[PDB]
Amino acid sequence: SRSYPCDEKKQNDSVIAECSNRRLQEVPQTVGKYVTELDLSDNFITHITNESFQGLQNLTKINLNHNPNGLNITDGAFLNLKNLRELLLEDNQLPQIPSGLPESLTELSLIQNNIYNITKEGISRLINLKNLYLAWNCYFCEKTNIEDGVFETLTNLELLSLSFNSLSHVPPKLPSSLRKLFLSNTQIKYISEEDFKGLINLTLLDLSGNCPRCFNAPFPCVPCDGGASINIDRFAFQNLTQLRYLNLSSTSLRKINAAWFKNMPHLKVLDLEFNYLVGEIASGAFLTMLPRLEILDLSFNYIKGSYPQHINISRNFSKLLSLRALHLRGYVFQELREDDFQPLMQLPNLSTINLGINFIKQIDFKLFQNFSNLEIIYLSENRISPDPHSNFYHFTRPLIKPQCAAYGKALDLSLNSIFFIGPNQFENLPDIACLNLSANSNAQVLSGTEFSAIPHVKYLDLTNNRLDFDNASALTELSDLEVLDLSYNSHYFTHHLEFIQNFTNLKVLNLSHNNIYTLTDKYNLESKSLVELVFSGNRLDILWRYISIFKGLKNLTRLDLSLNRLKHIPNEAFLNLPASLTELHINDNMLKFFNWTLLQQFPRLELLDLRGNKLLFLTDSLSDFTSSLRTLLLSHNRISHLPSGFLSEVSSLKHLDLSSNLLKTINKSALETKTTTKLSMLELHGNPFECTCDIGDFRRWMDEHLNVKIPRLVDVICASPGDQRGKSIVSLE
Amino acid sequence: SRSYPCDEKKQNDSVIAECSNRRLQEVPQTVGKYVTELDLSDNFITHITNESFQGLQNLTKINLNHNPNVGLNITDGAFLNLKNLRELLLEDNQLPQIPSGLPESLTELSLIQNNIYNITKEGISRLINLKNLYLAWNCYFCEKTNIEDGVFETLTNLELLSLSFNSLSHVPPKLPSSLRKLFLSNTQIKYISEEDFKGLINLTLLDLSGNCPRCFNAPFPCVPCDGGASINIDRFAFQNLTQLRYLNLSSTSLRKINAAWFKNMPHLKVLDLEFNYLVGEIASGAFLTMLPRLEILDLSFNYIKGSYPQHINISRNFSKLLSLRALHLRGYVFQELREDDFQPLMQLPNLSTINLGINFIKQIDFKLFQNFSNLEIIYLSENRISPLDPHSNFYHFTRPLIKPQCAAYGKALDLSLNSIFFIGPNQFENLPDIACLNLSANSNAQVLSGTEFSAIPHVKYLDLTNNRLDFDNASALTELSDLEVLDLSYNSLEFIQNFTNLKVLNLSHNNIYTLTDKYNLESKSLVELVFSGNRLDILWNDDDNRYISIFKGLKNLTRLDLSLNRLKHIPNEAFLNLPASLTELHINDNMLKFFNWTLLQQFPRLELLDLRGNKLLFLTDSLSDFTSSLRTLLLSHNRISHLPSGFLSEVSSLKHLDLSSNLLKTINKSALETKTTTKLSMLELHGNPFECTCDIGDFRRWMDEHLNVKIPRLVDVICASPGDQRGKSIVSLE
Ligand SMILES: *[C@@H]1O[C@H](CO)[C@@H](O[C@@H]2O[C@H](CO)[C@@H](O[C@@H]3O[C@H](CO[C@H]4O[C@H](CO)[C@@H](O)[C@H](O)[C@@H]4O)[C@@H](O)[C@H](O[C@H]4O[C@H](CO)[C@@H](O)[C@H](O)[C@@H]4O)[C@@H]3O)[C@H](O)[C@H]2NC(C)=O)[C@H](O)[C@H]1NC(C)=O
Ligand SMILES: *[C@@H]1O[C@H](CO)[C@@H](O[C@@H]2O[C@H](CO)[C@@H](O[C@@H]3O[C@H](CO[C@H]4O[C@H](CO)[C@@H](O)[C@H](O)[C@@H]4O)[C@@H](O)[C@H](O[C@H]4O[C@H](CO)[C@@H](O)[C@H](O)[C@@H]4O)[C@@H]3O)[C@H](O)[C@H]2NC(C)=O)[C@H](O)[C@H]1NC(C)=O
Ligand SMILES: *[C@@H]1O[C@H](CO)[C@@H](O[C@@H]2O[C@H](CO)[C@@H](O[C@@H]3O[C@H](CO[C@H]4O[C@H](CO)[C@@H](O)[C@H](O)[C@@H]4O)[C@@H](O)[C@H](O[C@H]4O[C@H](CO)[C@@H](O)[C@H](O)[C@@H]4O)[C@@H]3O)[C@H](O)[C@H]2NC(C)=O)[C@H](O)[C@H]1NC(C)=O
Ligand SMILES: *[C@@H]1O[C@H](CO)[C@@H](O[C@@H]2O[C@H](CO)[C@@H](O[C@@H]3O[C@H](CO[C@H]4O[C@H](CO)[C@@H](O)[C@H](O)[C@@H]4O)[C@@H](O)[C@H](O[C@H]4O[C@H](CO)[C@@H](O)[C@H](O)[C@@H]4O)[C@@H]3O)[C@H](O)[C@H]2NC(C)=O)[C@H](O)[C@H]1NC(C)=O
Ligand SMILES: *[C@@H]1O[C@H](CO)[C@@H](O[C@@H]2O[C@H](CO)[C@@H](O[C@@H]3O[C@H](CO)[C@@H](O)[C@H](O)[C@@H]3O)[C@H](O)[C@H]2NC(C)=O)[C@H](O)[C@H]1NC(C)=O
Ligand SMILES: *[C@@H]1O[C@H](CO)[C@@H](O[C@@H]2O[C@H](CO)[C@@H](O[C@@H]3O[C@H](CO)[C@@H](O)[C@H](O)[C@@H]3O)[C@H](O)[C@H]2NC(C)=O)[C@H](O)[C@H]1NC(C)=O
Ligand SMILES: Cc1cc(N2CCc3c(c(C)nn3C[C@]34CC[C@](NC(=O)[C@@H]5COCCN5)(CC3)CC4)C2)c2cnn(C)c2n1
Ligand SMILES: Cc1cc(N2CCc3c(c(C)nn3C[C@]34CC[C@](NC(=O)[C@@H]5COCCN5)(CC3)CC4)C2)c2cnn(C)c2n1
Ligand SMILES: *[C@@H]1O[C@H](CO)[C@@H](O)[C@H](O)[C@H]1NC(C)=O
Ligand SMILES: *[C@@H]1O[C@H](CO)[C@@H](O)[C@H](O)[C@H]1NC(C)=O
Ligand SMILES: *[C@@H]1O[C@H](CO)[C@@H](O)[C@H](O)[C@H]1NC(C)=O
Ligand SMILES: *[C@@H]1O[C@H](CO)[C@@H](O)[C@H](O)[C@H]1NC(C)=O
Ligand SMILES: *[C@@H]1O[C@H](CO)[C@@H](O)[C@H](O)[C@H]1NC(C)=O
Ligand SMILES: *[C@@H]1O[C@H](CO)[C@@H](O)[C@H](O)[C@H]1NC(C)=O
Ligand SMILES: *[C@@H]1O[C@H](CO)[C@@H](O)[C@H](O)[C@H]1NC(C)=O
Ligand SMILES: *[C@@H]1O[C@H](CO)[C@@H](O)[C@H](O)[C@H]1NC(C)=O
Ligand SMILES: *[C@@H]1O[C@H](CO)[C@@H](O)[C@H](O)[C@H]1NC(C)=O
Ligand SMILES: *[C@@H]1O[C@H](CO)[C@@H](O)[C@H](O)[C@H]1NC(C)=O
Ligand SMILES: *[C@@H]1O[C@H](CO)[C@@H](O)[C@H](O)[C@H]1NC(C)=O
Ligand SMILES: *[C@@H]1O[C@H](CO)[C@@H](O)[C@H](O)[C@H]1NC(C)=O
Repeated sequence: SRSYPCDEKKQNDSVIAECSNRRLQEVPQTVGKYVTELDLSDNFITHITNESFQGLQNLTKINLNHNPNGLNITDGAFLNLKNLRELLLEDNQLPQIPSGLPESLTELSLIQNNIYNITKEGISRLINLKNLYLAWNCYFCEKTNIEDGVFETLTNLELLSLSFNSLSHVPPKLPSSLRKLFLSNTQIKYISEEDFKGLINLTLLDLSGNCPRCFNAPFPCVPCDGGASINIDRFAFQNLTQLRYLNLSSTSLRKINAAWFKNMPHLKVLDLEFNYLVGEIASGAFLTMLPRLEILDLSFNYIKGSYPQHINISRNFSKLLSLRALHLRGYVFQELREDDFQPLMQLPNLSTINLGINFIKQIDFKLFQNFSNLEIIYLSENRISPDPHSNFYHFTRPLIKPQCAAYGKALDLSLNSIFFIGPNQFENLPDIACLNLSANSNAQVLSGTEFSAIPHVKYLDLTNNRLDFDNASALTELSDLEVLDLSYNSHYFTHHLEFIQNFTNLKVLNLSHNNIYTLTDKYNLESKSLVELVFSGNRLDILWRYISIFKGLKNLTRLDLSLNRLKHIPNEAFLNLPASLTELHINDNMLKFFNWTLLQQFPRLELLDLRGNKLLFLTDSLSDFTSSLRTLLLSHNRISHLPSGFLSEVSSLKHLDLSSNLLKTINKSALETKTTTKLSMLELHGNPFECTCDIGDFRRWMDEHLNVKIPRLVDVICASPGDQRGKSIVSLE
Repeated sequence: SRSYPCDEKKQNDSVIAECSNRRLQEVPQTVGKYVTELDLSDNFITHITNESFQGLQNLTKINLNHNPNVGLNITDGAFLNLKNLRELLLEDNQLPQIPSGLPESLTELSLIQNNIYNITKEGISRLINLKNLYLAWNCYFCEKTNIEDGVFETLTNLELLSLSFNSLSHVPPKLPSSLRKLFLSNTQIKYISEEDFKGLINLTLLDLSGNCPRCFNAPFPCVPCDGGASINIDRFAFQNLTQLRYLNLSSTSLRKINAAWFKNMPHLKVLDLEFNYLVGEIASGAFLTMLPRLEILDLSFNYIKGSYPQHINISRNFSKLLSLRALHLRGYVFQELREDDFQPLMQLPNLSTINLGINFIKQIDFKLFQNFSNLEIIYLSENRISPLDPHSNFYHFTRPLIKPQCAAYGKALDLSLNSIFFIGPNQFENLPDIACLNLSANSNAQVLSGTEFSAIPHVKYLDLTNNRLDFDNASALTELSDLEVLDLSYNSLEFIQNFTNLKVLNLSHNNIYTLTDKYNLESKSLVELVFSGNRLDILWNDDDNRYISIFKGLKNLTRLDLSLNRLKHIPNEAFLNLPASLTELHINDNMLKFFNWTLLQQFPRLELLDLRGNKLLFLTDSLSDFTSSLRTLLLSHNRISHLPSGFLSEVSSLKHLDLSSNLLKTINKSALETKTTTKLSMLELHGNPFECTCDIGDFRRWMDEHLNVKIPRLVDVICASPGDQRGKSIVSLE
C-alpha cells in the first residue's frame, strides 16, 4: 500500500497527493481515488483529456503549473469533476482559455500563458468564480481582447487580476462584488470617473507600472510619452469608500490630488514609490487626508542630479496619526538634522523608519530619542562615517532579522562607511537592543569601550568586517550580549578568542568563515552559557595544543564543524567535545573514517550530521554506542554496504538518511530487525541500486513496513540492468 | 637532434637551456655540452654530485631553485669541477648548511629561504670573487644566526650582502668596505650604533626595515618591540655613509626622526618611512630641511589609531625638498584636502607624482592641483569623494599607480574606488588638462548625456570599468572629442560613431543580449573591439535576424574579441558580415561545435584565428584554398581527433599551429606528407591522448626530418596507451 508516484498525506482530515517535480509524461492513473487535492506541477505532461482525472471525483483542487517543464487541453476535460473548486493552469503555453471548464470552479489561475482573448464562451459560464488570475498573458502582443460584459455575469468575483497585459483601458462592466482589482503594468494612461464607479466593496486597487519610472525592474519598462504620469480623474475614486490598499508605484506622478482621498477614510496602505514626488513630500495637501494610514511608502522618488543637504518633510506629516511604518528609501540627501523629522516625533504608532539607500553622510542620532515609540531604525546603505505572485515595488521581507528585532529597539547601520568605531559613534542613541554593523569594512581593534554608549545590546551583527579581537576585553562592555555574529571576519585570522568567557548570558556565537587556523596563548574556547557555536569555514584540520579546543563550552548543545577540510578527526579530539551536545554537524568535510564507538560519551546526542563526506564503513553494533540518536544524516558519501543489525537495535532512530551513496542492495541480514523500531523515515534516492532478483528481499521489507516512509520514490532508480535502468526500484517483478 | 628534456635557445650568441617545471627526478645528462646557462628550477631533483654537471664545462649560470618542488642533498665539491661558474642559485632547497667546496669563480650566490643557521668561513671565506650574496629567509621565526667573526672580511669584492628575515639581533661586525648594498630587513636589530656602519664609505643602499615593526597585514610574522619601542639608531650611526642614496626605514615604529642622521648624507635619493608613527614629524619635522637631493619620499601608513583629523598637517619645511619627484602619503587618514594644506609642495619643480590613496578623504578642493608646477600623476584611489615573493619590495607599491597606456597620454587623475555614485555638474571643475581619467569601481549609475566631462574635454583614455553607467543617449561621452581608449568592462550603442579618434573600445562583461532601435555598431576609426562576456548567442538567431551585421560598420577594425559569448553556432551570414580588415580574431572559450573554414576566404588580412576552449571536431581538407595569410592558428582544448591530409602542408603562411589538449591519438603518414615547403616554426601537441604503438613511428620520423618545426613542452606530450608507455614522452620510444 505504498503510494506511487505521489506522496499521499492526510492534511486536516483530507488526503492530499503531492506529485510535483517527478518527470511524469502524463497524469498517473495510480493516484488514490480518495484524494481531495492533487499537485502535478513541474512535470512533462503534454495532454489533458476527459479520461485524465477519472475516478477522482472528490478532487477539489488541481495544480498543473509549468507543464511541460505547450499543454493540450481538450474541451470539457475537467467537466466530469463536480467538486472541483480550485484549478491552477499557470505557465502552460495555453493559446486560449480552456473551453468547457466545470461550473463549480471558484479559483482559476491562468497566469503567464498565451491567452489574448477573454471571451464569454470560457468565462461567463463560471458563475461561482471568486478569484480570477489572468496575469502575464498579452505581455510584450498587440492588446488583449476583453469581450464587452465578460465579467458582468460573474456576480461572485472578489478578485480580478489582469496585471502585465496590454490593456490600454480599464475593462468596463465589472461586478460590484469585486474586493481586489489588480491592473499593474497594463498600459493604462487614463483613469476616468466611470472606470471604477460601481465598485463600492473594493478594498484593494493596484494601478502600478502605468507610465513607469524605470529603475532596475525585472520586466520591460517603457515610459509614457514626454514624461507623462498616470492621468487619474479628480472623482475617479469618489465611490471606493472601503479602499484599504492603494498601489500607485511607478506611475511618474509629480502631483497628488488630495480629492482622491476625500471619500477614502479607511486607506491603510499607500504605495507612492518610483515617482517624482519630492515636492509633494515637502508640501503635499494629501497628507491631511490620511488619518487611518498605517503604511506609507515614498521610496525612490529622487530628482536626478539633485543631492540636497537636507530632506524636506512637510509639516502635514503630523496629520498621519495612524502611521506605523514610513519608507523613505532612495530620496538621496546628505544630512539628517534633528529639526528635519519634527513632523514625525509626536506620532504614537510610528515604529518603523526606513531610510535605506539614501547616501546620507551625517545623521544627528540624538533625534531618534525624541520619537514616541521607535522599534526599527533602518539606515543600511548610507555614507555614515566614524516571481509573478510577489510584490514587485515594495520590500516584503523584514528590514531586520526577527531574531534580532525581538530583543528590543533595532538600529541597522550595515553597508555604511564606518571603517572604525569612533568614540562618539553611538552617543545620544536610545536603548538599542539589536545592532547591525555588517559590511562596513571595519578594521577596529576592539578594546572594550566602543559600545559603552549602547551597553544593552543583546544581538550584535558584526558580519563582513576585518575586526581585531586579540584583546580579552573586546565587546565585554555589552554584559547582556546573547547573540554575537562574527561571520566573514577572516582578515584578522596573535590570534585570540579569550573575550568569549567574560559573557554571562552569551548563548549563540557564530565564527563562520573566519579561517581560524591558529590561536595564540590560550588555545581553548571557554564559556558557561554558550548553547550554540558555529565554527564552519574555519581550519580545524590545521588545529587538529588544540585537542580540547571546545571542552570549555560546558553548556553547548549545538555545534557546527562543517567546511573545515577535515580528513580525519583524532579520537581524543572527538572525546573532548562537550558531553552536553544534542546536535552535531560535521557535514561538507573530507572524512574517510568515523569512529562510531566514541558516540558512547555523548548520551544526549539526537542529531549527527555527516553529509558530504567520503565515509565507507558503518559499525555493526550502533545500539551499544548510542541510545538517543534520533536523526542520522549520511547523504553524499561513499557507503556501499549496510551492516547486519544497523536498521534494528537503535530504537531511538526515527530518521536515517542514506541518499546519494553507493548502495547496490540491502540484503536479508541487514534488514532482519529482531526488535521493533520507531524509524518513521528512510531516504534512499540517488543510490546505484542493482535491480536484479537480489533487491526482492528489500522490496518485501518495504511492503511489511509501511510506517517507514521512503520519500522521493521516483528518484530511487535502478542502475542495472539495461531493461531496468532509469526505472524506480518499487516498479519491478 | 631535438633537445630533450630542456628547450635549448641561443640568446645573444650564448645557448641557454630552459629545463624548469618538468618533473625531473635528477639532473639530465642529455643537455648539450655547449650551453652556458642552465635552469633546472621547480623539479624533483634530490641529489647533486660532482658527476651531475660533467662535460658542461662552459656553464656560467646554474639555477636549482625549489628542488624538490613542495631536501636537496649536495655533496662536498659537487660544483668544484665548473671553472667558468659565476652565478649559482640555490633558493628554497631545505639546505641545512652552506655547501662545502663551492667553486672559487662564483660572483653571485643565492641561498634564500633555506635552513642555514651558520655563516661559516669554511664555505664563505674561500669565495673571494663574490659580488652578490643573498642569504635571506634562513633563520626566520635556531635561536639566532651564528655569523663567524670576520666571515665577510675576506670577501673584499662584495657589493651586495642580504641577510634579511634572519634572527640576527646585532649588525655583523667586520663587513668589507666594498659594500654598496646592505639588506637587514626583519632581522630583530633593536639597536644601531656608531660602530655598526663605520667603515662602509661606498654604501649606496641601507635596508633597516621591519626592525621593531608596526604590524599591518604583512604576509610574514610581525612581533613588535617591547613596550611599543622603535629602532634605536645612534646620532652618529650614519656619519660615514656619505654616498647613501637609498634608505629603507619602513615598519620601524619610529616616532621621532633625528635630523643629524642626514647631515653627512647629501646624496639621499630615496627615503622610505612607511608604517611608522610619524604624523607629528610630517607636521614639523626638522629632517625635511636636510634632504635637498631627495627624489622619492614615502610617508605612507603613518596614521594614529582613532585619529581622523579634518585636514592633513604638512610642515612648511616640505618646500625644502627641492628635488622631490614623487610623494607617497597613503594611509595618513584625514577628512579634507584644502588648497592651503598643500601650499609647501606647489613651488617644487620636479614634483610629478602625488599619491594620496587609502586616506578616507571625504572632500578635496580640486582647484589646488592647478597651482602645481608639473603634476603628471594624481592618485586618489580608495577615498570617499562624493558627487560634485622574497625578491620584491614588501613595504612599497612598485607597480605603476596608473597603467602606462593611460599615463602616456598626459596628466592622469585616478578617482577609482571612491563614493561617486553619480557625476555631479561640478565634479571636474577647476581641474588641470586631464588626458587620462580613472573612474573605476565607483558604483556609478549616471545616465550619460554628453555634458558630464565638459570641464576636462581632452581626456584621451577613459577608464569607467566596474560601474553601472547608462549609455542609451547617443550623446554619451561625445563631449570628449579626442577620446582614443574607452574602457567599459563590467558595466552589466549609437554614441560610438560620433568619435573621430576612438581606437580601442572594451565592452567586456556587459551582458549585452539586446540592442534597441539601432542594431549595428558603427565607427570609422575603431581598431580594436573587446566584446567578451556578452550574449552574442541571443543576438545571433534564425528569428531575430536584426543583428546579422552587428560589427560590419567597424570598417577600420583589425582586432576583435568574441570570447565567452556562449556561442554554440555562428550563422554563415553573420561570420561573412565581420570586418574584412580583421587581422586578429578571437572566438575562444565558447561552445562551437562546427566552424566553416570556407568563410575565411573573405578575410585576406586575417593573421591570427583563436578558436581555443571550444568543442570543434572537424577540420577542412584544403585550408590553403581559403587562407593565404593566417600565420597563427590556436585550437587548444577542443575535441579534434583527426588531422586531415594536407593540413600541415599547403598553408605556407602558417608559422604557429596549436593543437594541444585535443583528442589526437596519432598523426598518420598522409596527414604529414607535406608536398610543398613550410615556414611552420612551432607546433604545440601536449595533452593529447597519443596511442604510442608502432603507428606513432611515422610522426616520430617527421620530427627528426623537420627540426625547424619546434615542438614545445616535450615532457608533456605523453603516451596514453599502452600500460608500459603510459606517462612517458612520445619522443622517448623504440
Ligand atoms: C501593489 O501593492 C499591493 C499591496 O498594497 C500588492 O498586493 C499584494 O500582492 C502580493 C503578491 O501578489 C500578495 O501576496 C500573496 O498573497 C496570497 C494570499 O494571501 C492571503 O492568504 C494567505 C494564506 O494563504 C494569508 O497568510 C494572507 O495573510 C492573505 O490573507 C498568498 O497566498 C501569497 O503567498 C505565497 O506566495 C508568496 C510569494 O511567492 C510566498 O512568499 C508565500 O510563502 C506563499 O507561497 C502572497 O503572500 C498580497 O496579498 C497582496 N496584498 C493584498 C492586501 O492583497 C501588489 O502586489 C503591489 N503590486 C506590485 C506590482 O508590486
Ligand atoms: C550565524 O549563526 C547563527 C546561528 O546558527 C545563524 O542564525 C540562525 O539562523 C537560522 C537559519 O539559518 C535560524 O533558524 C530559523 O529560525 C526560523 C524562525 O524561528 C522561529 O520560528 C520557529 C518555528 O518555525 C520557532 O520554533 C522558533 O522558536 C522561532 O520562533 C525558523 O522558521 C526556521 O525554520 C525552518 O528551517 C529549519 C532549518 O534551518 C527547519 O528545520 C524548519 O523546519 C523550518 O523549515 C529556522 O529554524 C536561527 O533562528 C538563527 N539564530 C539566531 C540566534 O539568530 C546566523 O544566520 C549565522 N549567520 C550567518 C551570516 O550565516
Ligand atoms: C627597502 O627599500 C629598498 C629600496 O631602497 C628595496 O630595495 C629594492 O628591493 C627590490 C627587491 O629585492 C629590488 O628589486 C629587484 O632588483 C633586481 C636587480 O635590479 C637590477 O638589475 C635589473 C636587470 O636585471 C635592472 O633592470 C634594475 O634596474 C637593476 O639595475 C632585479 O633583478 C629584480 O627583478 C626581478 O624580480 C622582480 C620581482 O620578482 C620582477 O618583477 C622582475 O621582473 C624580475 O624578475 C628586482 O627588480 C630593488 O633593486 C631594490 N632597490 C635597489 C635600489 O637596490 C627593499 O626591497 C625594501 N625592503 C623591503 C623589505 O621592502
Ligand atoms: C579592455 O580591453 C583593452 C584592450 O584589449 C585592454 O587593454 C590592453 O590590455 C593588454 C593586456 O591585456 C595590453 O597589452 C600588453 O601591453 C604591454 C605594454 O605594451 C608596450 O610594450 C610592448 C612590448 O612589450 C609594445 O609592443 C607595445 O607597443 C607597448 O609599447 C605589453 O608588454 C604586453 O605584452 C605581454 O603580453 C602579451 C600578451 O598579452 C604577449 O604577447 C607579449 O609577448 C608580452 O608577454 C601586452 O601586449 C594592451 O596594451 C592594453 N591596451 C590598451 C589600449 O590599454 C584592457 O585591459 C581591458 N580592460 C579590462 C578591465 O579587462
Ligand atoms: C545585517 O545587515 C546585512 C546587510 O543588509 C544583512 O545581510 C543580508 O541579509 C539578507 C537576508 O539574509 C540577504 O538576502 C538574501 O541573500 C541571498 C544570497 O545572496 C539571496 O539569494 C536572496 O535573494 C536575498 O537577497 C542579503 O544578501 C544579506 N546581505 C549581505 C551583504 O550579507 C543581515 O541579514 C542583517 N542582519 C540582521 C541581524 O538583521
Ligand atoms: C583604474 O583603477 C582600477 C582600480 O584600482 C584599476 O584596476 C586594478 O588594476 C590592477 C592592475 O591591473 C589590479 O591588480 C591585480 O589584480 C589581480 C587580480 O585580482 C591580482 O591577482 C594582482 O595581484 C593585482 O592585485 C586590480 O585588481 C584592479 N582592480 C580592479 C577593482 O579592477 C585599473 O587598472 C585602473 N586603470 C588605469 C587605466 O590605470
Ligand atoms: C540624485 C541622483 C541619484 C542617482 N542614483 C542612481 C543610483 C541609485 C540611486 C538609488 C536611490 N539607488 N541607486 C542604485 C544603487 C544603490 C546602491 C548601489 N551600491 C551598492 O550597493 C554598493 C554596496 O557596497 C558598497 C558600495 N556600494 C548599487 C545600486 C549604488 C547605486 C540614486 C543618480 C544616477 N544618475 N544621476 C544623475 C543620479 N542622481
Ligand atoms: C584613524 C584610524 C584608522 C584605521 N584604519 C584601519 C583600516 C585601514 C586603515 C588604512 C590606512 N588602511 N586600512 C585597511 C583597509 C583599506 C581599504 C579597506 N576597504 C576596501 O578596500 C573596500 C573596497 O571598496 C569598497 C569598500 N571598501 C580594506 C582594508 C578598508 C580598510 C585605517 C583604524 C582601525 N582601527 N582604528 C581605531 C582606526 N583608526
Ligand atoms: C468521496 O468521499 C466520500 C466521503 O466523504 C465517500 O463516501 C465517496 O465514496 C468518495 N468518492 C470517491 C469517488 O472516492
Ligand atoms: C496605536 O497603535 C495601537 C495598536 O498597537 C492602536 O490601538 C492605536 O489606536 C494607535 N493609535 C492611533 C492614534 O492610531
Ligand atoms: C522633541 O520635539 C519637539 C517638537 O515635536 C521639540 O519641541 C522638543 O524640544 C524636542 N525635544 C528635544 C529634547 O529636543
Ligand atoms: C585592551 O583593553 C583594555 C581594556 O580597555 C585596555 O586597558 C588595554 O590598553 C587594551 N590593550 C591595548 C593594547 O590597547
Ligand atoms: C545553559 O543554557 C540554558 C539555555 O540557554 C540557560 O537557561 C542556562 O542558564 C545556561 N546555563 C548556565 C549555567 O548559564
Ligand atoms: C575508536 O576510539 C577508541 C578510543 O580512542 C579507540 O580505542 C578505537 O580503536 C577506535 N576505533 C576505531 C574503529 O578506530
Ligand atoms: C666552450 O666554448 C668554446 C667556444 O667559446 C669551445 O671552444 C669549447 O670547446 C667549449 N667547451 C665545451 C666543454 O663545450
Ligand atoms: C627637475 O628635473 C630635471 C630632470 O627632469 C632636473 O634636471 C632638474 O635639476 C630638477 N630640478 C631640481 C631643482 O632638482
Ligand atoms: C598658488 O600658491 C601660492 C603659494 O605657493 C599662492 O600664494 C597663490 O595664491 C596660489 N595661486 C592660486 C591661483 O591660488
Ligand atoms: C540626451 O542628450 C542630449 C544632449 O545633451 C539632451 O539634449 C537630451 O535631453 C538627453 N536625453 C535625455 C532623456 O536626458
Ligand atoms: C584606422 O586606424 C589607424 C590606426 O589607429 C589610423 O591611423 C587611421 O587613421 C584609421 N582610419 C581612419 C579612416 O580613421
Ligand atoms: C560555409 O558557408 C557557405 C556560405 O554561407 C555555405 O554555402 C557552405 O555550405 C558552408 N559550409 C559548411 C561546411 O557548412
